[PDB]
Amino acid sequence: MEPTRDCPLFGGAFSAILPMGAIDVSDLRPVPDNQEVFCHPVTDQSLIVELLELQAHVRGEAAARYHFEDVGGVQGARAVHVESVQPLSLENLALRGRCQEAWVLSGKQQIAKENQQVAKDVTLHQALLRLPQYQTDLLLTFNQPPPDNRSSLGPENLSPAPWSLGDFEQLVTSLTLHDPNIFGPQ
Repeated sequence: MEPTRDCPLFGGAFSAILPMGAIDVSDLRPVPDNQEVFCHPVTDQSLIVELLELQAHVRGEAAARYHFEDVGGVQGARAVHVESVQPLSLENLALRGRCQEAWVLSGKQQIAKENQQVAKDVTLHQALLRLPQYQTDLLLTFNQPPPDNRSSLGPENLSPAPWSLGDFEQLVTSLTLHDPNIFGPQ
């Protein structure tokens, strides 16, 4: 079964898909409408969506690395590698409204603490999206545990299973444009 629930955003300008389980942390802390931070208790995952403006001319694969260095470079993270990148074409847009382009860059960094002795690898799945509506750059952030479960391979016939790209792909499609309420004077 592949359900879908478009949640009203900005009065109905953007439609975000994400069934039960994904709750906004805005109730726990202040979060401007420009961005959205959802979380899943079942898998203990984290989903963040922040809106940005096209700076100079950094978009696509370049936008990913450019913004990556600003995230994994300005805030800790001393050792970061690159696993691969998946190009997001127009077909990737569920509603398939109007999308100039889209790219995906996955990887992990070594975020050291004040002690600079401890280390923890966190799988970061980000997707760079750019729209010509007004030179925008939507950033996506996915936090998941790195694939290296030794000895125990996780529950087999008990508790929920770990989310995969299937969920990430759905989050990217969470920007379906049905009613262009944010096109005119809005």
